[PDB]
Amino acid sequence: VVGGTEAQRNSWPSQISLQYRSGSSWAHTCGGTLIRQNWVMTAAHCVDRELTFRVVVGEHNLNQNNGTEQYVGVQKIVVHPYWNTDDVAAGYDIALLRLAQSVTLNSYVQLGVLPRAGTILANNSPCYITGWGLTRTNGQLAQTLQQAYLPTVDYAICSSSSYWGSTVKNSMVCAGGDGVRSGCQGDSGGPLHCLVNGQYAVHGVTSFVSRLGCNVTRKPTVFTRVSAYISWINNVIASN
Ligand SMILES: *[C@](=O)([C]([N]C(=O)[C]N1C(=O)C([N])=[C]N=C1C1=[C][C]=[C]S1)[C]([C])[C])C(F)(F)C(=O)[N][C][C]N1[C][C]O[C][C]1
Ligand code: NA
Repeated sequence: VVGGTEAQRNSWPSQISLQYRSGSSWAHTCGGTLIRQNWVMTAAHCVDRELTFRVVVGEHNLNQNNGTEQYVGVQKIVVHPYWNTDDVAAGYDIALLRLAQSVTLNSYVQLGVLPRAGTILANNSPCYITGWGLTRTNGQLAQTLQQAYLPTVDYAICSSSSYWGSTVKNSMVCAGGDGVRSGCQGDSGGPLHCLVNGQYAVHGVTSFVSRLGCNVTRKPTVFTRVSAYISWINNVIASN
């Protein structure tokens, strides 16, 4: 997250760290959202590689014992049928991961709340992106969970020439675009928490940024619109 501030320990308890094994250690590669005690929602492009993955919940500092983490293995990955590896711009960048075991909920570990199907947010709605990704374009990963205020940019403005044009579809939500704050490498798959009727609900799964850099004026961070996939999600959990 570029332009972020450190998040308090118990602010976004549905956030997870998706790690794969590298050598003898595991390395953070993407974020995610706990939606069931044994189901995580992330970006399809995070789990494309044939790697061994693990989910860490209750995580705050990546390289230090917080005394609140639970480490669970991933036993089933279900990527969206229409996802196309060579195609973040086509969409369907969503994947559900079945955990090997149910995690225990407490104040650092809670389920993120999902929006009703078809729910579209008004322009400039108040949202926060969270994650441990690069803090600067070409920089390094954050050690502690960072958060950044990222108001939405509706489809009309976002698909306009000066913004993303045709690269963005209606099954995606844009947030940010100020040149100061944004998602960045390592935040992929995490939540975009938006406040609707006094409650924060996860409206986007972090997908992509500009090839020029993370914080680019008029190139808001782009997320997969969770409300476009509510039936697919329930259909997967119901049959797995
Ligand atoms: C996300 O964190 C990342 N998303 C992408 O990079 C997706 N993407 C783009 O943003 C652009 N501009 C073009 N293509 C793509 C891709 C297509 C297929 C795979 S990526 C964020 C910018 C939201 C990530 F992709 F998952 C990623 O970068 N994760 C790796 C993080 N590493 C961890 C180790 O240290 C370096 C960063
Ligand atoms: Na930790």
